Amino acid sequence: ARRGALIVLEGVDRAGKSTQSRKLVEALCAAGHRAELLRFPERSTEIGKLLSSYLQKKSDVEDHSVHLLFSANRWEQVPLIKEKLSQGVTLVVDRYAFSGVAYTGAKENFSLDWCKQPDVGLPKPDLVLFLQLQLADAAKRGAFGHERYENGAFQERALRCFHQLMKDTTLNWKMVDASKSIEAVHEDIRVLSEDAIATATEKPLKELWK
Amino acid sequence: ARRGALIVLEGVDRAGKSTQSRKLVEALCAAGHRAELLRFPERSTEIGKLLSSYLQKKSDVEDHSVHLLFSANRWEQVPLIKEKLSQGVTLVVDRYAFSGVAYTGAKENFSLDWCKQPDVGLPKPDLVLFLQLQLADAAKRGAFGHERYENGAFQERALRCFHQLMKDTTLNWKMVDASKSIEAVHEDIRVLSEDAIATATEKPLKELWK
Ligand SMILES: Nc1ncnc2c1ncn2[C@@H]1O[C@H](COP(=O)(O)OP(=O)(O)O)[C@@H](O)[C@H]1O
Ligand SMILES: Nc1ncnc2c1ncn2[C@@H]1O[C@H](COP(=O)(O)OP(=O)(O)O)[C@@H](O)[C@H]1O
Ligand SMILES: Cc1cn([C@H]2C[C@H](N=[N+]=[N-])[C@@H](COP(=O)(O)O)O2)c(=O)[nH]c1=O
Ligand SMILES: Cc1cn([C@H]2C[C@H](N=[N+]=[N-])[C@@H](COP(=O)(O)O)O2)c(=O)[nH]c1=O
Ligand SMILES: [Mg+2]
Ligand SMILES: [Mg+2]
Ligand SMILES: [Mg+2]
Repeated sequence: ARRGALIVLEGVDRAGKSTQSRKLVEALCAAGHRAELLRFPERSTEIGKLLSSYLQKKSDVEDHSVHLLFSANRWEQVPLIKEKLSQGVTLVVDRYAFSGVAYTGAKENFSLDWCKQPDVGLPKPDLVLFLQLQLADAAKRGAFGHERYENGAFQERALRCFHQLMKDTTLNWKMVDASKSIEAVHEDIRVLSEDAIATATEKPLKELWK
Repeated sequence: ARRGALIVLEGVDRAGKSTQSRKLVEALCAAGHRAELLRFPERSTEIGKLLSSYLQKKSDVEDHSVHLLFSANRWEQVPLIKEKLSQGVTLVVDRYAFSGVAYTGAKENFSLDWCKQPDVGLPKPDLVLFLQLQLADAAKRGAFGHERYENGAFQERALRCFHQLMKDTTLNWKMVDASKSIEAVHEDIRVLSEDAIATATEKPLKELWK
């Protein structure tokens, strides 16, 4: 069975990741592919509720612990992800390990190396779209929500970390100009996605950061 | 303020860790030290209940996720541990990161390196007592409980991992002959502990595996 592609959407807050993830799954299915949507954090599981509570500022969680929970929340969906991809379903994922390193990496005294480790070995994405746009334009998209990390200084430090993670060519990173219109951004991501789906069927699923 | 020592007790199942941890805290306090007992997993927290449920076989948890939860369960007590040690309290801990690597490391395809990473940076123990005894003698101590990992093959593979972790001299490992009587083993551990308490007051608390 021809495997599906693992596609990840990354980017700062308000970059359009959730809107484009949804629209990408709808377009791929309308085009005859079997595609499904996933997101991280996956807030429906027991670890997911601890995470959701933390982000809603309803609870405080020690920073290394919260980093590890974000990773475990990915490992708990790995058996499903592998199962689906091997069945031929392409998965479109709104945030993944990159967000996990970039957001904890924005906290002082958290090295990029330490942050990466828990995620070493996850399914390696076939494509990582980075939805680029000036944090200034992003701010034009209404106001900041009330969740943890939803402020300018934190976003700025996470973008810097994302810039470090892009210097790793082992991954198929693709920059997307997220400043355009929802439909324009969508057309770009769809075209990149169709190309990746075609090629993923040729090489086995690899492991991240290893 | 003269800091307290961080003492860890490690060893296989039924080696006497809980009995000796308790008795060690009682003896140190009777001898005029301020000492308190801790254990891992710490089953009282939200992560702790997920862990307890897993070990009671009431739930199944994906292996990398469960490994990370075991680590987070340590990081969530780090602010307390540091606070207490700096106040002059010696902490006696029944299991720590070593058990975290040795038990996950007993599962196929989990490298010692990957297992260590989440715990990199924890408070470094001043003393790590390893309660040594033949798995055969341990089995004489009644029967195996009904928790996960409580079987011969798994214990055997964890002991091998513990043997690897002892090859790291960066840590103050001390072997204890756990085959003796409860009081005899106790006298050995107490004497080693008093010596470590005296010296911890001279050097700052270090970080584990880094
Ligand atoms: N290309 C775009 N242009 C203008 N507004 C956009 C665009 N993409 C998304 N939006 C709006 O910006 C807000 C954030 O979009 P969303 O997809 O939720 O971003 P993310 O998931 O990156 O936080 C939403 O109100 C959305 O409608
Ligand atoms: N030195 C010893 N000799 C004989 N029995 C012992 C000794 N130490 C502990 N025991 C008994 O063995 C069992 C396991 O001891 P415990 O301290 O709970 O071990 P652990 O916490 O390593 O599993 C308990 O019933 C305990 O009373
Ligand atoms: C997947 C993931 C998300 N995050 C963050 C990014 C987001 N905060 N901001 N900005 C937050 C919520 O994600 P969404 O914006 O996709 O709902 O979780 C982490 O901190 N670690 C992780 O592993
Ligand atoms: C602290 C710790 C314990 N463990 C295990 C060792 C034990 N199973 N066995 N044998 C189990 C319960 O610990 P106690 O035996 O101390 O109750 O948790 C891990 O698997 N990872 C960890 O990080
Ligand atoms: Mg979103
Ligand atoms: Mg015990
Ligand atoms: Mg390394």
